[PDB]
Amino acid sequence: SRSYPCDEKKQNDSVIAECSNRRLQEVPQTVGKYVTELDLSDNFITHITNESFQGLQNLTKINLNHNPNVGLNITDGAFLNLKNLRELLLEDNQLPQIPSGLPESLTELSLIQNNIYNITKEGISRLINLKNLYLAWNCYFNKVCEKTNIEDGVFETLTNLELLSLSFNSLSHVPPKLPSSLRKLFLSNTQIKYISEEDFKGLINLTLLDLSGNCPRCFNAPFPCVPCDGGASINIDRFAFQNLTQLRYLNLSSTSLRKINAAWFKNMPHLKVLDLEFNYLVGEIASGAFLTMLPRLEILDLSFNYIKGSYPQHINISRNFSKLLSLRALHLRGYVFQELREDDFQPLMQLPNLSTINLGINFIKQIDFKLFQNFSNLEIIYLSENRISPLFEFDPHSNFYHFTRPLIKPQCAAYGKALDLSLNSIFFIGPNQFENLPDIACLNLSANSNAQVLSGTEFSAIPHVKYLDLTNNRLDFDNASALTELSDLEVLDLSYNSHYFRIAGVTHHLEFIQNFTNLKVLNLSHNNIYTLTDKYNLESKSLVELVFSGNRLDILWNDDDNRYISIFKGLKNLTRLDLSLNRLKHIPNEAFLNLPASLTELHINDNMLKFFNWTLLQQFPRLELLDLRGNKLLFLTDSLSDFTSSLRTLLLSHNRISHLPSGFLSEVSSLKHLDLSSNLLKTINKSALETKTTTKLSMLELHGNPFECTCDIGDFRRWMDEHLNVKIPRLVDVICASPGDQRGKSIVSLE
Amino acid sequence: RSYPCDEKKQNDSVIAECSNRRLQEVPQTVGKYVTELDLSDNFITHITNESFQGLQNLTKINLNHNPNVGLNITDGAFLNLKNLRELLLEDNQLPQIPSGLPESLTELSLIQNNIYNITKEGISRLINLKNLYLAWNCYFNKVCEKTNIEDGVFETLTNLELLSLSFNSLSHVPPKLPSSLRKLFLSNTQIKYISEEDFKGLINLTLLDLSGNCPRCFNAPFPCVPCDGGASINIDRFAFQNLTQLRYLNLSSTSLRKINAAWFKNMPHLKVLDLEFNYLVGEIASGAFLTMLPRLEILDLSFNYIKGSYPQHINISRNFSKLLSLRALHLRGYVFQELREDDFQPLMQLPNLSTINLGINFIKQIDFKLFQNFSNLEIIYLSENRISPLFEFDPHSNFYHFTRPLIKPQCAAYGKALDLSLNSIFFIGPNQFENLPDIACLNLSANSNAQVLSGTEFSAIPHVKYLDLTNNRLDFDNASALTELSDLEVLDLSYNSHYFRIAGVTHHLEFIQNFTNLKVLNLSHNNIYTLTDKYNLESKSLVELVFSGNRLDILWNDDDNRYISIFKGLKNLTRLDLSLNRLKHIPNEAFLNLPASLTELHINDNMLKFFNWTLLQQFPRLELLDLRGNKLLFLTDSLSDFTSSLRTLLLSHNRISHLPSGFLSEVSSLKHLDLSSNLLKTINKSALETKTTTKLSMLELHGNPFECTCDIGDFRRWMDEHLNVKIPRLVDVICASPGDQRGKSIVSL
Ligand SMILES: *[C@@H]1O[C@H](CO)[C@@H](O[C@@H]2O[C@H](CO)[C@@H](O[C@@H]3O[C@H](CO[C@H]4O[C@H](CO)[C@@H](O)[C@H](O)[C@@H]4O)[C@@H](O)[C@H](O[C@H]4O[C@H](CO)[C@@H](O)[C@H](O)[C@@H]4O)[C@@H]3O)[C@H](O)[C@H]2NC(C)=O)[C@H](O)[C@H]1NC(C)=O
Ligand SMILES: *[C@@H]1O[C@H](CO)[C@@H](O[C@@H]2O[C@H](CO)[C@@H](O[C@@H]3O[C@H](CO[C@H]4O[C@H](CO)[C@@H](O)[C@H](O)[C@@H]4O)[C@@H](O)[C@H](O[C@H]4O[C@H](CO)[C@@H](O)[C@H](O)[C@@H]4O)[C@@H]3O)[C@H](O)[C@H]2NC(C)=O)[C@H](O)[C@H]1NC(C)=O
Ligand SMILES: *[C@@H]1O[C@H](CO)[C@@H](O[C@@H]2O[C@H](CO)[C@@H](O[C@@H]3O[C@H](CO[C@H]4O[C@H](CO)[C@@H](O)[C@H](O)[C@@H]4O)[C@@H](O)[C@H](O[C@H]4O[C@H](CO)[C@@H](O)[C@H](O)[C@@H]4O)[C@@H]3O)[C@H](O)[C@H]2NC(C)=O)[C@H](O)[C@H]1NC(C)=O
Ligand SMILES: *[C@@H]1O[C@H](CO)[C@@H](O[C@@H]2O[C@H](CO)[C@@H](O[C@@H]3O[C@H](CO[C@H]4O[C@H](CO)[C@@H](O)[C@H](O)[C@@H]4O)[C@@H](O)[C@H](O[C@H]4O[C@H](CO)[C@@H](O)[C@H](O)[C@@H]4O)[C@@H]3O)[C@H](O)[C@H]2NC(C)=O)[C@H](O)[C@H]1NC(C)=O
Ligand SMILES: *[C@@H]1O[C@H](CO)[C@@H](O[C@@H]2O[C@H](CO)[C@@H](O[C@@H]3O[C@H](CO)[C@@H](O)[C@H](O)[C@@H]3O)[C@H](O)[C@H]2NC(C)=O)[C@H](O)[C@H]1NC(C)=O
Ligand SMILES: *[C@@H]1O[C@H](CO)[C@@H](O[C@@H]2O[C@H](CO)[C@@H](O[C@@H]3O[C@H](CO)[C@@H](O)[C@H](O)[C@@H]3O)[C@H](O)[C@H]2NC(C)=O)[C@H](O)[C@H]1NC(C)=O
Ligand SMILES: CCOCc1nc2c(N)nc3ccccc3c2n1CC(C)(C)O
Ligand SMILES: CCOCc1nc2c(N)nc3ccccc3c2n1CC(C)(C)O
Ligand SMILES: *[C@@H]1O[C@H](CO)[C@@H](O)[C@H](O)[C@H]1NC(C)=O
Ligand SMILES: *[C@@H]1O[C@H](CO)[C@@H](O)[C@H](O)[C@H]1NC(C)=O
Ligand SMILES: *[C@@H]1O[C@H](CO)[C@@H](O)[C@H](O)[C@H]1NC(C)=O
Ligand SMILES: *[C@@H]1O[C@H](CO)[C@@H](O)[C@H](O)[C@H]1NC(C)=O
Ligand SMILES: *[C@@H]1O[C@H](CO)[C@@H](O)[C@H](O)[C@H]1NC(C)=O
Ligand SMILES: *[C@@H]1O[C@H](CO)[C@@H](O)[C@H](O)[C@H]1NC(C)=O
Ligand SMILES: *[C@@H]1O[C@H](CO)[C@@H](O)[C@H](O)[C@H]1NC(C)=O
Ligand SMILES: *[C@@H]1O[C@H](CO)[C@@H](O)[C@H](O)[C@H]1NC(C)=O
Ligand SMILES: *[C@@H]1O[C@H](CO)[C@@H](O)[C@H](O)[C@H]1NC(C)=O
Ligand SMILES: *[C@@H]1O[C@H](CO)[C@@H](O)[C@H](O)[C@H]1NC(C)=O
Ligand SMILES: *[C@@H]1O[C@H](CO)[C@@H](O)[C@H](O)[C@H]1NC(C)=O
Ligand SMILES: *[C@@H]1O[C@H](CO)[C@@H](O)[C@H](O)[C@H]1NC(C)=O
Repeated sequence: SRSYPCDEKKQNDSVIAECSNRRLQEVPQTVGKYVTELDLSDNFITHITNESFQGLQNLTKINLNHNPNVGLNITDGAFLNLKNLRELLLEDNQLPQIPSGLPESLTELSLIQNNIYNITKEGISRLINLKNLYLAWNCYFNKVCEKTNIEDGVFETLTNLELLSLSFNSLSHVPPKLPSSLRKLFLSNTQIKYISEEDFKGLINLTLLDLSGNCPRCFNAPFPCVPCDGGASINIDRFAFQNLTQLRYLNLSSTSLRKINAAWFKNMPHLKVLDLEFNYLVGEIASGAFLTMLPRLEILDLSFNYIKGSYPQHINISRNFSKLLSLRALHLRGYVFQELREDDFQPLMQLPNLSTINLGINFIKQIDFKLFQNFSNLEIIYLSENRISPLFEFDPHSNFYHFTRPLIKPQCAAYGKALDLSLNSIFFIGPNQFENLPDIACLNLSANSNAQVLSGTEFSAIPHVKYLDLTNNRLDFDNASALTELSDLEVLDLSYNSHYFRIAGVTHHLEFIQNFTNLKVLNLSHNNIYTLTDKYNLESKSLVELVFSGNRLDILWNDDDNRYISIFKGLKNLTRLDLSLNRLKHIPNEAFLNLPASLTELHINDNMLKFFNWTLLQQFPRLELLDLRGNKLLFLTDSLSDFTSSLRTLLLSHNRISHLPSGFLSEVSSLKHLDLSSNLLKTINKSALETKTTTKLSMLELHGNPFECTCDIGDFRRWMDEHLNVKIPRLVDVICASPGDQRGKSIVSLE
Repeated sequence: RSYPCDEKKQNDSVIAECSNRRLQEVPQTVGKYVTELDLSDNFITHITNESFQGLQNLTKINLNHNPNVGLNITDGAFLNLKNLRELLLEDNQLPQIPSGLPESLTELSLIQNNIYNITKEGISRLINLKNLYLAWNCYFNKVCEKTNIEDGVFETLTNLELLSLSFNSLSHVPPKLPSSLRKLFLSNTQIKYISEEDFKGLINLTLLDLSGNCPRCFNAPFPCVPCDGGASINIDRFAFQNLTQLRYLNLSSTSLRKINAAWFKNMPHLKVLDLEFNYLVGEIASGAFLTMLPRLEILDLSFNYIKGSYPQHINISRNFSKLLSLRALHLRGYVFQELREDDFQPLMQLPNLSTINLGINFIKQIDFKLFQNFSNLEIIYLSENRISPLFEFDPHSNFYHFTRPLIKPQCAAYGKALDLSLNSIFFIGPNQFENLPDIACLNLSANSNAQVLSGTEFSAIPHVKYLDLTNNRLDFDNASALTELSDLEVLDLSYNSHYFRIAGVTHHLEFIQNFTNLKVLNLSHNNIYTLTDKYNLESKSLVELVFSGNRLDILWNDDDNRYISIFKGLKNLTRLDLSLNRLKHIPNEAFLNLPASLTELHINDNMLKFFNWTLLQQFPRLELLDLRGNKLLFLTDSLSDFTSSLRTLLLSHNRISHLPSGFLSEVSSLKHLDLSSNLLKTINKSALETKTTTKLSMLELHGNPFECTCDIGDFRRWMDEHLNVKIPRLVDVICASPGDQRGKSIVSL
């Protein structure tokens, strides 16, 4: 009664089947009859018939995206027997037509990324319960494809349709006879040059309209882009939006706009998000009558409207920006200007809820920082990727014109006001650099090629920084007072500052670490640390997590050198230590015993350990997680229970373990998760996993072992049957390497 | 075929390379004709009379690093070897010098062991010794004993030329050294004092190494023990008075604060003087000793900085003008802020001075015009400063500095070289390079340069032929970039991915077409995936393009036609590196647009599941094709249909499962075929069918999971019948199955 090939998972009172990416040649007939959702994506399935899903009474969702994985044949009426089927994902299946006889019960159908150039009544009109219909990306770029034929009135019978996406197809015109139930209409990149008055006239419920990419701005496009003749603007009739009273979202990115008709927004009192990226609106940004029409606008994106070849001294912001009373975020990337002056952002300064200013990628050379102070509620000052100095490749489910990840890492932003100056050229922080700023909590100085010696005075003007990112610089740690002016500092990321650390002959000082009363997380990764000056030990009463990966503990803990034997011992509060990627072949016993007894989580993965002393776990009574993945370990103790009472997770994947000793699991009651995958186990003896006492083992990973599928595997097979509480994932990847004829088969399948 | 060793005859020598082979004992299958034998890095734990008992022809044995994961040698184990000359026993954890070693020995190496007693019984009867290495037996924080040197132990060694006792605790120079000595290494031996009598007899001495005695310990990257109070080594006035032939003196890290000029009174041929890691800032300023060295060619004064001191200027004595033969001056780690023209006046008088090394000095500013006032200056090494817009240790290498060239020989070969790497010249202004000499070789690597090169930046040094701009942030937004360098031949733009990764900014590589002499171009690791307006790279001159570590997977995406001819315009190209481009497949049209001139094509380390072999028809000059590290499972039936120029095919680290009939005899042009690390059970006779004999030379097959049954017999016969065909490391060509033959070489059955 152990499910195969799928993995069943409890989700919200129901069981779903995860069966994706398992090299399945066809729909498995062993799917649990009670499953409500079935993910069969990324397999090699080529055929779907009315026999594929028999008996699955309560199946509401099927994902068949990407079959076969590098044409899916679906018979007429194949899904008709599934009475509860609501959502059917058929993306990236090379479909030539919409499948015939789709179930009337469908509320969601996705046919994205196929070869469908004809939307017919035979295919669609009978699907009267459809709410969401995705037909995007069937004909686009330089793909060899036909222009899309939309049968007249095909969508007319879809009276519950709320979302229609037709983006990235050749449409030429907005389809007539759209149902008035529509809430979201996606028509991006459809080669529509003209929007008439009758196009959207009857869509009184529309909350989103996407017309982006029609008459695109094609200069420097990272895709094959074809402009309207002459690079003309999209042509939107004066009355084209007169009846869209409920509109909240309007995307007009890359429509080659030079002029925004203010009348378009006359009847849109709820417009909340306006996307105007990749146009030619520098003029409109400066004057902009339309800006007076949007008192409820929360997000305005005007990025990449730069004038080709133009590098003006200043940005020109209309006084009418002051009329955007509800504005929360303003995105002004790729405007391109040399200098940000205080008077230039005047109109923005009285906006009550404006919390985000995004000025990335403007080649700004200099800024008058005191201006941000004159704002009302600024939480995020994003100035990444400028020139500031001292003193299919496109995801069809993502935004096409910008990334959607947060501007600031949420862990950093959570502390408070953020200033992102990453990817600039602040190579030196002088006495006055950070004066007249707001109370910054989150400061990003990553990749500024800063080579200075932090001395303890640089951040004095912003003394309440909690999270400081100084990664990817070339910092010279030659002063024990470095960063000490930041008394409340909790997170310090110093990753990738290896420049000076790798030079044996210069001085290196890390003693400043001990000064902080509140420092919790310190990342020293990829710094090539192998030698320190005078003080060889890291010390801190507060530090909870140290990432020391990508350094040279192999040199630090070299047998002929005693000096670094206690390097981490003074981190009394430490619970997480990452020692991965340190080229470790062995850890001296005395060095290992000098690791903080307070550790709950220890990572030594991706080294070259040929040796591990399991006995030393006796000195780590709080240790819960031990990660030894990706080493060269051959040996497993048979006495683990004598060495730990606390270990919950033991990760041993990608090692050279070929034998599981008798009584390995005996009396280790704490162990919940054992990962032995990608090792050299040929079998598992009865006595290996046997126990008399209580065991809370709930996960055992074994995939990627060269199992011997003779009768010697019978005992473990029996053990699997008697322990269904113990999940073994990727059973299709738990594979017989022998005998010659049983090769490639799952061990779960054997007479 | 030799097993397990790889035996090769080289100019009146026969060498068996048997190293790193997991050997558990000395093989009895060594060829009798073998002279030099390398058994290093195996698991041999025992050496006896029986071990080499069959081999009387051995002149050289290397047993270093055995066993890799202590080596036991019986008394007289090597004694029956009459021709044994060189014996290498390094890193074997030997507790003593092996007893009964053969008197025929001329070189013996006991480096990196546990030997703490140097005795007559072990050494004194080895009369023919020239080179004796005993270094690194007791050092740093190793648990070990003081070295005992039995009185007169070296006295019978009257042919001894080289003696190395470095990194052992000696405390004194051993007495009664043979006068035949040419080189004496005594580094890091805790010798505080040098008397007049210590080197008295050594009339033939050309090298003396006394480094690391009374060391300078501040910031040492090793366990370092200073003399009491950090005092200097104590060298008597007359200590060197008889060292007439000396060419090399190493006094690095001996805590010298003073050099006695009289040390060099009788030393007229001294050539290399090493004074690193001392406290010689004062002597560098005065330096009476500088008058005593007319034939000195190399002088290393690196890392003599005063602790905590950061002076404005370097103080060079006028006496430096007396070093008329000086060729290289090394002044790293002196530490000063500014170099003025007047500070180097004494050096400008030196007729042959060709290298100045000022690395790691934290220099802020340089008056570059000073470099014009040198006649023979060929290397100006200013790497790793602060210039801005205007066991852990190899016992066989130098301990105090790296020995590699300061500047790549390929760069320096063009002429006067200037290395400004690892500085802060983040943009080049109009006057940055004025008053420089005529530079042929320029390194600007790692300067955080983010500027848009515009065609004027290098006008003052227009004859640069090799330009290294790696590891910067260059913004290629101008089509005239670098065009002022008419004679440019090698251009390295590796690791400037900063702006290439941003889609929204413009990217311009059109400048490549403007050079008439550009031969080699390195565009590696730039993450290039989009270009502005011009999608093609063009050059009539370019011979080599390195495009590794970019995004050809995106450039050659199925839905995009724009980059289909990206390399077509490189008409002279013979070598193209497309490695690390995340390629799952290459569009047929894209591959056909690769330059027909190609002789060498690397597509290694991608993710290719497919390769159209027929497309090789359009490459008549193709000789090397590198397809290593992909996912390929399919070879073409008939390869000679598609190529006749192919000399080398590298298919290792793929998923190849069967070899089509006729493959191994198919291509008359093929010499080297690499099938190592694939998925092979056998090579069938079908594949070995021969109308005509193969020109094959090398065939790599190691790492394949061969099944070992009577069906390989047909391949074994082919192995025996073709010996012109070299198949390397047969001990790693190994049966995977069945269990009894598992782990064994296919030649064993
Ligand atoms: C023009 O501008 C308009 C308005 O901004 C853009 O419209 C957005 O389009 C994007 C991309 O299609 C939409 O983002 C996607 O939304 C899907 C629906 O999410 C809804 O429901 C889920 C849960 O049911 C909620 O969590 C969510 O808040 C919504 O209520 C998501 O399923 C998508 O996420 C999935 O895919 C992404 C990308 O692979 C993964 O990262 C996720 O993990 C997940 O698997 C995705 O978030 C967005 O909803 C649209 N906005 C609105 C308001 O509808 C246009 O994209 C833009 N035009 C172009 C061409 O750029
Ligand atoms: C220098 O080193 C530091 C310290 O390690 C790194 O910063 C940490 O980065 C890790 C990721 O590697 C962060 O851990 C992840 O954080 C996410 C936090 O999500 C928050 O909100 C969610 C709900 O949305 C909550 O569940 C959660 O409590 C948080 O409040 C999690 O989503 C992640 O969990 C997922 O992945 C991990 C494996 O990576 C699994 O363990 C989880 O089960 C789950 O699958 C994860 O926890 C961590 O928060 C960062 N710490 C800080 C202080 O920022 C730096 O990235 C590193 N610098 C460099 C350059 O590498
Ligand atoms: C104090 O200063 C003195 C004077 O400079 C230093 O003396 C040098 O010491 C180094 C390091 O031991 C010597 O370098 C080694 O020389 C060996 C001898 O090679 C000679 O003969 C070979 C032919 O076999 C010639 O090719 C060569 O030109 C020489 O004539 C080499 O065999 C060594 O190379 C081997 O090991 C290295 C490193 O692993 C590899 O790179 C090579 O591939 C090779 O396998 C090595 O180069 C040097 O000879 C000494 N100088 C002189 C003139 O004798 C002291 O080292 C220094 N003290 C300290 C402690 O630094
Ligand atoms: C950007 O890309 C460029 C161009 O590829 C790189 O520059 C080249 O780097 C390679 C090293 O990978 C250099 O090739 C090497 O040259 C050495 C010097 O050759 C001299 O001596 C040989 C024989 O004595 C002569 O044939 C030659 O004329 C020279 O006089 C060789 O010793 C090396 O040989 C090694 O490889 C070959 C097989 O390829 C073997 O036969 C050898 O046994 C040995 O293993 C090698 O050929 C090359 O010289 C460089 N070219 C230039 C113009 O500098 C840059 O490194 C790269 N930049 C970055 C950052 O990666
Ligand atoms: C400080 O600024 C730097 C530079 O902008 C920020 O680095 C960027 O961080 C983001 C978020 O982690 C990275 O994007 C992510 O990459 C991962 C792995 O590729 C991907 O899985 C995510 O979906 C996301 O795309 C981005 O690569 C990185 N940029 C660079 C050049 O390093 C950093 O986050 C900032 N730090 C703080 C505290 O905000
Ligand atoms: C310009 O300056 C840069 C920075 O100094 C030079 O880079 C350095 O190049 C040397 C020579 O290749 C590297 O040393 C070598 O490394 C290889 C690979 O690890 C090793 O096999 C060799 O034995 C040798 O140690 C060195 O790592 C590298 N330094 C850095 C920081 O990249 C560059 O060579 C200079 N260019 C020219 C043309 O002189
Ligand atoms: C050859 C270097 O010896 C030690 C050293 N390390 C550093 C360092 N990490 N940074 C420095 C920054 C400015 C000036 C001097 C130094 C410096 N220095 C020089 C000095 C100030 C004399 O210690
Ligand atoms: C969002 C930018 O779009 C195009 C662009 N690319 C670059 C570039 N690679 N570098 C620049 C350097 C200085 C000033 C402007 C630019 C620039 N610019 C701006 C402009 C001068 C208008 O082309
Ligand atoms: C479908 O769901 C019902 C509960 O609504 C459940 O009783 C029934 O067993 C399920 N059918 C199958 C075949 O599992
Ligand atoms: C500002 O935001 C708050 C909620 O965060 C909202 O209640 C208020 O109406 C907003 N003010 C304006 C001017 O829209
Ligand atoms: C660190 O730098 C400050 C400011 O330059 C200086 O006052 C202090 O002496 C330095 N601390 C040291 C040398 O450890
Ligand atoms: C140790 O870490 C815990 C959890 O982060 C924290 O509450 C405590 O303040 C730390 N101890 C000290 C002494 O800072
Ligand atoms: C493991 O550690 C213990 C010290 O607790 C030591 O006695 C034992 O020798 C170690 N095992 C090995 C083989 O290093
Ligand atoms: C060395 O090898 C001999 C066998 O020739 C053995 O008898 C002796 O015990 C070994 N000595 C040591 C200490 O290993
Ligand atoms: C040593 O040198 C002096 C000359 O400086 C000479 O008188 C004496 O004979 C020499 N001794 C030897 C051993 O040659
Ligand atoms: C300088 O080197 C040249 C060889 O190019 C040589 O003729 C001359 O003797 C050298 N001069 C001195 C003073 O060593
Ligand atoms: C140039 O070098 C000569 C020695 O050849 C020296 O006498 C003179 O002072 C130098 N001139 C300058 C301007 O440094
Ligand atoms: C490149 O830069 C130079 C100097 O600014 C300028 O004159 C020229 O117009 C530029 N070339 C272009 C934009 O192609
Ligand atoms: C082709 O390359 C070689 C250099 O390897 C050169 O001799 C020849 O001039 C090049 N062809 C042209 C047109 O530059
Ligand atoms: C290989 O390329 C040739 C074009 O010359 C084409 O005819 C053939 O179909 C291609 N083979 C494959 C499998 O793509």
